[PDB]
Amino acid sequence: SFEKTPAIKIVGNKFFDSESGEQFFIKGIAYQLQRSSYIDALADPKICLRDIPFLKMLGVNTLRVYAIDPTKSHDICMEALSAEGMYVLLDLSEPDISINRENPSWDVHIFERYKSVIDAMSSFPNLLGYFAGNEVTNDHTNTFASPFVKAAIRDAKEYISHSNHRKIPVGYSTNDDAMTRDNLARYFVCGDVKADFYGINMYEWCGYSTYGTSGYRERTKEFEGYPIPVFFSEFGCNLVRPRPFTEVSALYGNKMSSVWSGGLAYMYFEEENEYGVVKINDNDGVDILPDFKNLKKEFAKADPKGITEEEYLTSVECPHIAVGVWEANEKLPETPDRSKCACLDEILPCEIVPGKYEEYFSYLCSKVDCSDILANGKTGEYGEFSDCSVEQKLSLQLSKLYCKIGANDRHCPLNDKNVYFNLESLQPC
Ligand SMILES: OC[C@H]1O[C@@H](O[C@@H]2[C@@H](O)[C@H](O[C@@H]3[C@@H](O)[C@H](n4cc(COCc5cccs5)nn4)O[C@H](CO)[C@H]3O)O[C@H](CO)[C@H]2O)[C@H](O)[C@@H](O)[C@@H]1O
Ligand SMILES: OC[C@H]1O[C@@H](O[C@@H]2[C@@H](O)[C@H](O[C@@H]3[C@@H](O)[C@H](O)O[C@H](CO)[C@H]3O)O[C@H](CO)[C@H]2O)[C@H](O)[C@@H](O)[C@@H]1O
Repeated sequence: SFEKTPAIKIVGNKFFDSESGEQFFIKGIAYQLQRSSYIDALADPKICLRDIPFLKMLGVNTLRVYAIDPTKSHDICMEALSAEGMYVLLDLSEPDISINRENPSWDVHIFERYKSVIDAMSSFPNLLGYFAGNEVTNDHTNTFASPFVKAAIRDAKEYISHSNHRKIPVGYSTNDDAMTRDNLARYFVCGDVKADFYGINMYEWCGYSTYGTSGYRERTKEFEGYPIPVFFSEFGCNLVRPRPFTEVSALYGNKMSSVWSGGLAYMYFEEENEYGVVKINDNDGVDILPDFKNLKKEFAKADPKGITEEEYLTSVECPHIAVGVWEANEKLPETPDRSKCACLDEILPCEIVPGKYEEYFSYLCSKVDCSDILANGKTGEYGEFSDCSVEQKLSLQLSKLYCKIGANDRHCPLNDKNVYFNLESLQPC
């Protein structure tokens, strides 16, 4: 039963409860355990059922989860959250399978990860939304990563659209770099592809600050009339401790509640970073920390004045390119084609099984033309096989070199144990 969590839907720039028609405001906390690769607390009933009672005491209605294991079951924890009126915002990526801001790609490997998460989690009515990226572009030196994230948003939305699932919204979580924030916000709603919602990881309010002095007033004026729901995907500057969380009073007050859809505190678990509200002891029990009571008290006082769906019902230009400032082309990479790329596994004479990549690409791309695997988010030029996996891309170039030599003797021209001649290439997509 998910009776206590009706699906949330988006209308204009606001969230609404699909049954009652009341505006939904996020009162959230980040919930993600790390090791001393990722840990999936929502796949382990003994963990999630320990913490839900404490999450209930805090008075949250939403969790942000950064990584799940899509091969494991999540119905016990998701149903337990639903029984306390709690929703989940979920990142599709994980640390080892993400759009790399230093060398961005949108490819079959990352897209399959996103699809796997979507197929694991879309059956739950309390899945609020998916993030297609988190702080990919984070300063003026890597703005060319953003077209790859926009392609990911497009393709995740289309995959969801063509599935039998509820049309769960797909958005983006960004940082708060002064030089890039306005351009990033405009970019993710420009042209033909738009984020469904926009989260900012917001740490401007430290200690006993105010609406005016924190920067919250200027941020609120910047985002007034923004066409999609906007919220703080993280908050909780820890400069002054114990964190009073007085930003919460501002966030759900009358000035900010007309613009923002709430926010999520960072975070539940203490992990030697002074950001937790509880610490898990050596006996796996929950020790409440000094921040807990302040967040609890602040969420309890928060009473956002929203508007109902009925009374509410009653193309934007992409930022121009400027060298060293904004370098994200409007033109996006194509949808990764799993079948086309899988055909390379069948037909290529020379293959490589998954430091080595940099050396091998450097070597092979001085002997053959690697344009067909290059992807340039600045110029909007995306090679024909730039959507394939890194090993497929490498295999293509090795095979091109093999055919260029033309010895035709099954000896692939690269000395490495991972290289092998593909016997399927001989069998006459
Ligand atoms: O796509 C951009 C990058 O993604 C990276 O993986 C990503 C990973 O780094 C990120 O880590 C999160 C991490 O960034 C986040 N976190 C939050 C904070 C608080 O920051 C306080 C501040 C300090 C200074 C100013 S504000 N610090 N870390 O905590 C989360 C839960 O513990 C973590 O999941 O979680 C993502 C989702 O799963 C992965 O997509 C990849 O590893 C990179 O290669 C890639 O470039
Ligand atoms: O500079 C790049 C860096 O920006 C970070 O966001 C900053 C905020 O950290 C900063 O926050 C506070 C001040 O606005 C406020 O007046 O005082 C407190 C200290 O008492 C500051 O911490 O404000 C600036 C400007 O609005 C923000 O850009 C991002 O979080 C980070 O991702 C980025 O790397």
